[PDB]
Amino acid sequence: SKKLTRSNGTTLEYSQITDADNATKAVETLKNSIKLEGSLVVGKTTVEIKEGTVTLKREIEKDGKVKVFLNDTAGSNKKTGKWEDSTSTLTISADSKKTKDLVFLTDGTITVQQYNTAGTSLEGSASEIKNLSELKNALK
Repeated sequence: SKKLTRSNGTTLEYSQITDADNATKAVETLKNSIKLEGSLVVGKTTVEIKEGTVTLKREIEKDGKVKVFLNDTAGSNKKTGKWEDSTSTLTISADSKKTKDLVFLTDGTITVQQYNTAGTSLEGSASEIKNLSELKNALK
């Protein structure tokens, strides 16, 4: 096994390794005990959490550092994501309207902030996601 503890205290753990460009098990633990699970294949680490038909995918190292993807297998009211590297922000949309931003802070926490009804501008304040259950709710 191989365990990496980041400066900010968050960790990445690889297990059941085969050649160390590929590992069958990979666990990332961010602040507030938000854990995502996945694997390492072809030197890229993919970690994820599922909620219903939605999958939040977090990919690490790909000549681009970190990429966050959203995948939704539902037909109607499908969520899609747009990742902004320079701001570490995942914008989630339901059909043609933006609905919220998820910001992954350098300190390892995650905030959520909603868009207005038109899906064009942010409103209110950003609030910290306190655990996995709250992250999953933001995917509903």
